[PDB]
Amino acid sequence: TNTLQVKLLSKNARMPERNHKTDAGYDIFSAETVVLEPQEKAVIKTDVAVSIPEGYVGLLTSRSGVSSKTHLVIETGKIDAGIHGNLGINIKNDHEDDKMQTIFLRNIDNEKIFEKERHLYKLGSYRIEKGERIAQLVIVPIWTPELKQVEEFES
Amino acid sequence: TNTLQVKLLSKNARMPERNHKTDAGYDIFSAETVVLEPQEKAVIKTDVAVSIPEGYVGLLTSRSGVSSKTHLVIETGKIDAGIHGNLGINIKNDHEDDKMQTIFLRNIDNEKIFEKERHLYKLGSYRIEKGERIAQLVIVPIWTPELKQVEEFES
Amino acid sequence: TNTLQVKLLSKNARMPERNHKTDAGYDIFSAETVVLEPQEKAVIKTDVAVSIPEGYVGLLTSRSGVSSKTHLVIETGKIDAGIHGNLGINIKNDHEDDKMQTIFLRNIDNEKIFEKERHLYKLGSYRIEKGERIAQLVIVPIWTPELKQVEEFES
Ligand code: NI
Ligand code: NI
Ligand code: NI
Ligand code: NI
Repeated sequence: TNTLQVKLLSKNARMPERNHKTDAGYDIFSAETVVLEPQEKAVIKTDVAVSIPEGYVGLLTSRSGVSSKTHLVIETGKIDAGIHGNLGINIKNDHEDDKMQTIFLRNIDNEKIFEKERHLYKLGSYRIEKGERIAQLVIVPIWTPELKQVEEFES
Repeated sequence: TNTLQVKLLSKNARMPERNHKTDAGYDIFSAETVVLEPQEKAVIKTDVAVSIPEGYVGLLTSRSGVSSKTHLVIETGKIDAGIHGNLGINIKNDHEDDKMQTIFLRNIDNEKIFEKERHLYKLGSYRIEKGERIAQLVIVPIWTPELKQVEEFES
Repeated sequence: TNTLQVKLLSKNARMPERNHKTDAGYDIFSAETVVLEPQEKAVIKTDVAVSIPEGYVGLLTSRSGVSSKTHLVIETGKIDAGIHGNLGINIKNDHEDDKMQTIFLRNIDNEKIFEKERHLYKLGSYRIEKGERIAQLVIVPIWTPELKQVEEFES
């Protein structure tokens, strides 16, 4: 009634946390380092499993800060009571492929990351780190009626 | 209380179905064949009508499989109690227009469809078939308070 | 119980309104004129503040008409009980940058706006006006359980 079952699949997974008694969602962390070049799609593994009860739906959705600063687009996933296992972040680096090159990757804050080893990246590329806040989980009550076909509507 | 009114506008419409007693959503099928080239927007007709009651909101949203595999982006529609009639899938083929050509279209599983008649398509194009699972419907309770203007907030 | 606290930060802000007793959402208006060229991201200020209670989450999401007609993509924001202040519309002009030019901007209805003063714009650019319906607010009950780590799931 007042508890949610959470399972960690690997050592690299972090426990989802509710920062404040007013923060409606739960912070979801990445369990792998992914380099996403322009227009690239990926399903980023969190290595976290949830057992949501019946009559409820989970919303694995993007953070307001990351989505506004970066070209990283997270398609909101619907977490049912039936689907157990590794939760994937449905993501796409929506930055355009302009065929231009740069020597800097960008973090989830759109800031240039200065690495010691010099490499050539395609412009607009992003990098996501381990245990990094990229998405959040939102559980909302869901209404299930048994639908019947009608020729016309009434009240 | 435990029933939803569903209307089929044409012979090409399919009845929305809840596969399992745990599947929180209802599978929504396409009622037309649409070829979407890169960057193209469309409102795909389902020929299905719903009569959602007051205090509830419908969410016509993308499937996890289709949205992760293909460049097809479905903007989640909000189905009110007032709007009756043909439900449209707000979609966009988000694949970039690179001016390149191919002889293969791609299905909702991103697989190459091998057609007998040879044709030239623009690279990144998709095709959606009749009675094909592209989206799903999610009904959630909605809270309506009568808002009042205040100069400062209190409790 | 049946009231929502709404605050207007400036003279350019408009009060969110529920048109009909069946319209599940509240119309959100822009408080500034923004010209968005292809691929450009912005946080459009509404100058409106809300005090959503605990156990509820706000959904600042796009309108069905605007999102289907224009290349303007609004990333749905989650409005918590803790975050008070100016609500920002997380937007991106998803139109491709084809390096082509036109002398017409486009409104939220994708129509060409004919201005007296002749100017050169980049093709696919949009303009948003003051007190213009671009987004809507949807408040949904949110379930908060205290999560506990388990090795395996049970019932
Ligand atoms: Ni959503
Ligand atoms: Ni795009
Ligand atoms: Ni949504
Ligand atoms: Ni949403």
